[PDB]
Amino acid sequence: MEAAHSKSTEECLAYFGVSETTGLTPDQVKRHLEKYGHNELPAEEGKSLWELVIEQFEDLLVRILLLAACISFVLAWFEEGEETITAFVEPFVILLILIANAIVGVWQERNAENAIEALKEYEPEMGKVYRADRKSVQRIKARDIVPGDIVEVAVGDKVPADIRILSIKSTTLRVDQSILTGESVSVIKHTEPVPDPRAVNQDKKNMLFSGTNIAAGKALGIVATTGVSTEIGKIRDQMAATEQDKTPLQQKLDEFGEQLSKVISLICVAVWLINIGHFNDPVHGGSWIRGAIYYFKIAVALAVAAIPEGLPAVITTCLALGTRRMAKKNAIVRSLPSVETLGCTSVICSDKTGTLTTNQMSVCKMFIIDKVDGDFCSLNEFSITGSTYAPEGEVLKNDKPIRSGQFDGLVELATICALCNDSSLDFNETKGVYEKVGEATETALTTLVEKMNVFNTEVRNLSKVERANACNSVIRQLMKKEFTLEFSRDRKSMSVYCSPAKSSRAAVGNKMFVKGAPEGVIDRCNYVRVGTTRVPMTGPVKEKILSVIKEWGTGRDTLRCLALATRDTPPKREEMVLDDSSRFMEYETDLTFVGVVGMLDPPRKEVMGSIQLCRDAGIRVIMITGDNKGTAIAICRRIGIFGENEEVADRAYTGREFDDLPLAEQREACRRACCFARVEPSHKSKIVEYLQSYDEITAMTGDGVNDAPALKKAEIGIAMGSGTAVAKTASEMVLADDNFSTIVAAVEEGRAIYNNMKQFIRYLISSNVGEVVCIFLTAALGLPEALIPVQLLWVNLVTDGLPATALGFNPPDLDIMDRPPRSPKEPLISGWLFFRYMAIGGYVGAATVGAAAWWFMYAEDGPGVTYHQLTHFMQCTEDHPHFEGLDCEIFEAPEPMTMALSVLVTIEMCNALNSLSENQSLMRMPPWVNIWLLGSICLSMSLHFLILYVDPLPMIFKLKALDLTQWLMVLKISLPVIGLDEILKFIARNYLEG
Ligand SMILES: C/C=C(/C)C(=O)O[C@H]1C(C)=C2[C@H]([C@@H]1OC(=O)CCCCCCC)[C@@](C)(OC(C)=O)C[C@H](OC(=O)CCC)[C@@]1(O)[C@H]2OC(=O)[C@@]1(C)O
Ligand SMILES: Nc1ncnc2c1ncn2[C@@H]1O[C@H](COP(=O)(O)OP(=O)(O)CP(=O)(O)O)[C@@H](O)[C@H]1O
Ligand SMILES: [K+]
Ligand SMILES: [Mg+2]
Repeated sequence: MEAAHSKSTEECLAYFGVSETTGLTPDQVKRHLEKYGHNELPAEEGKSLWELVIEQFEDLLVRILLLAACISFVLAWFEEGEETITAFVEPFVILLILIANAIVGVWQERNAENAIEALKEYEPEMGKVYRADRKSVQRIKARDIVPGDIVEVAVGDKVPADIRILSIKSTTLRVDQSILTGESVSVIKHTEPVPDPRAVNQDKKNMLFSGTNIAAGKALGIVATTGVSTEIGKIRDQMAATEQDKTPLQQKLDEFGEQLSKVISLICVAVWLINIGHFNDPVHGGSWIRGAIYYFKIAVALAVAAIPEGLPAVITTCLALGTRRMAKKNAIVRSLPSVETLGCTSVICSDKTGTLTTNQMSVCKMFIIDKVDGDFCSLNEFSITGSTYAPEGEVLKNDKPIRSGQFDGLVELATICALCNDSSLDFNETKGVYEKVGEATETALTTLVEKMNVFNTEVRNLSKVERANACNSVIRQLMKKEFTLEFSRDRKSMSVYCSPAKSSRAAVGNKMFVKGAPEGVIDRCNYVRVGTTRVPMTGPVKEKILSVIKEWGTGRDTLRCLALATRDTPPKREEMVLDDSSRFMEYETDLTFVGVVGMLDPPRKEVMGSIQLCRDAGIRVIMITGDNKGTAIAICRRIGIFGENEEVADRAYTGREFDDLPLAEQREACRRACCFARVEPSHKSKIVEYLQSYDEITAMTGDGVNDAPALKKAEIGIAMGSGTAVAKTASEMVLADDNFSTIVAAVEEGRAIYNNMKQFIRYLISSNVGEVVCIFLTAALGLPEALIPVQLLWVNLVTDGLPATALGFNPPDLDIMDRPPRSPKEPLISGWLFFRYMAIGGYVGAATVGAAAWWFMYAEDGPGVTYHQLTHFMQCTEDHPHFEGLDCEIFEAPEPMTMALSVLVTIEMCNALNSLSENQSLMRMPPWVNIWLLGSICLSMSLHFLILYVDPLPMIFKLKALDLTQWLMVLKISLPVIGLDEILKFIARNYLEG
């Protein structure tokens, strides 16, 4: 039953045809189970090991790697019978890289939480029902509860389904339903229908929601909806159905592997076409097995050279270390890759209470009526010092302190505040700080009354624990609180009914004290209190009352205002029905205005500045709050979002205003808007999607289970540290200090991280560019493998990997936050910079093979056909005559390979330095800015020297230490890469566009 809140007790009973005193019949339970199913959220979306390791291998680069291991593995079964048992080292290493990969992908799963699952925490195991088999109640599995069931609940129970309350057995019934929203004050529940069929949940005063807790009471009810059709159920489905896009980096990396795969193919075709003369070779002889070996051993060298195998491990290290840096600055990032999307944030929607403000309220101004005389009006305005909940502070009239007792309106205004109050105080001794007992806005009142000793109580010597509620107690001794009328949003007020507690204080009989939103209660006033006396309410006084309330609320004071009033002649107790808020507004009429109180919920110290950072950074900030639109605009002005005298007819909106727009004007409103007041939780998701439709990158704050779908929908979901468990698991980020300024600090760090990450990505990819040219020449010129795949593996995982990591620690730019947000559709390498890495990879591929060629041809340690005929080395074991009067196994020598490899390793340290900056010279930007990177270069060189010298390792790498004269050539060959980039950099700034 969808609309159970809008129906009568009887109607719901009749809908399912069940009797409240008997329950459902076994047959009716059979039938209701097959119609509505069991009372549970769907089982989790199943994944497994066999399905998890395959996911690791449905990447494309890793697929190609896997194939490259196979060929290598067959190759390690045909090279020679005994040339090298290190034939087997190649394929077994590639597998490790895949396995290591596979392993990590799954210990990142055995740890990751699910928000759909975090909901289940709010499903209770058991429930209680009455049914027709038994007179008495039976405890059963909440799983087996059905719509139409008669259910019982009491203190401490978790609510099993969504239930229409039938009868409240106890004298009252309060419910904790903060699991939905966040605010923990329990709320009164009633039995009568709620007329509006499109009522929001806060107004469903007669419903109990699955997942909430009973704070006080015992109630019988009938089950309206179960499982996925509850309110927490309707959120599970919004959360399941919402699909998160990939981060723009994953998006780019995916596009990389897609193009890399087609490139490799072009190169194979090319290699084949250049060796199409091989078809003109004679048929008898040669060695097909040695041709096929060669076009295969070059085929795998082509794969491990193309792919930046170290890259995912480097990205993940930067993120993980950035993450821990960010936790130092109060931001707890949940998934590593969202650090990239965070820094891209173009729009921020933050809640106001608690995040833009301290949620620590106290009363600042207050006024009573001093005199009424026709049109002539005089208010009596006051100010109050002290910003905390502590009773330290004083009242002033035009800046001189006053003794509040000599104002009679003041003693009355005091007692309303103390009596019309469900909250209080208790002094904490471990912190030495006064904290609040209930609601913050009421606690401000209970604090205000402690500052105006209306009865001038000698309190100048009291113990602090007993100083907590001293002035309030004397006002509790005066009137017994017979009962109270709870706050509801139709009438936006609350009240209490009181009787005097003595026999000498027992004057004037019974009274109602009233507080609420000023429009509503002032419209219900026909009298005005001037001191002890009383006078009929008029125009001139109502003017000069709403006048001051508009000033206090829409002024640079930005104050939250309550009107306070008494009903001097309340109805007789027997003529009030207390079980039905429908009548509570009518009970609270014919009032006497006593005064108005104005409190502040202050901005946080750091918020002012973070918003200017956002302007500097091209980030739109959007406030979301509960204040009336008028004071909402005013707080925006005070925190910098708006200018003081800047027109905002079209950049603020209430929910009521937002809905009354056709869907067209709604999308457009979200492009301009910077303020939303009094929203319905559904409006957060709408706002996101509209923002998304402009390719915005949106950060959204949220607190409770009913904020989860918008949290999961925004590009960056932001939860509060003090928020629910569920909202934390639905968010990409958690604020340990609930503070907005933390968000802005996270955007800053996430921009500083990507600009570093930007460079080591560029760095590693370029090396792979260079490697592939080395390989291509090898195959196109007809050269003995200048670089074996096993070596390349070392270079990409270890030798290159260390500078790349140091590069995540580049000093941040001074102007990180003075630039607009980065377009996600921005390529890493493009236009001119593409032409530049095309030239540098061009270099490297030539220098590497030329180091092998040099050692073969023009060098001292090996004769080699200067006539270039070395080329035909595969036909040396037979064609000794044809300009080859020398040896043959020399073309598998380690020495010319280490020449190549050393030239590669040395070249890559140089390129890491050129990579400290995209376009700035090293004469403008020294290498010793990144000290951690100077340091790591020294490390890899050692490891080069390690695998060149330590007896087990050179045979493994087909390597061989080279002497002083061979290092000098290695430097000669490699050192010029610095000079090459310094020139292309010179072009970038001085002659193209920039
Ligand atoms: C990595 C290994 C190299 C060999 C390669 O294939 O990369 C190409 C390709 C993948 C693109 C290119 C490379 O294109 C070439 O170098 C032309 C082919 C040369 C023929 C070889 C025989 C002489 C990148 C590498 O070239 C430069 C010059 O660096 C830059 C960039 O890559 C990036 O943006 C990296 C993504 C973070 C991409 O153009 C990229 O594809 C596009 O989708 C981008 C946007 O990705
Ligand atoms: N304890 C109380 N007794 C009577 N009226 C109260 C009250 N607390 C708040 N109000 C009044 O109720 C009006 C409606 O505000 P509501 O109380 O529903 O929201 P809220 O202040 O908790 C919103 P938010 O989501 O921003 O924190 C306010 O304008 C205020 O004048
Ligand atoms: K999200
Ligand atoms: Mg409130």
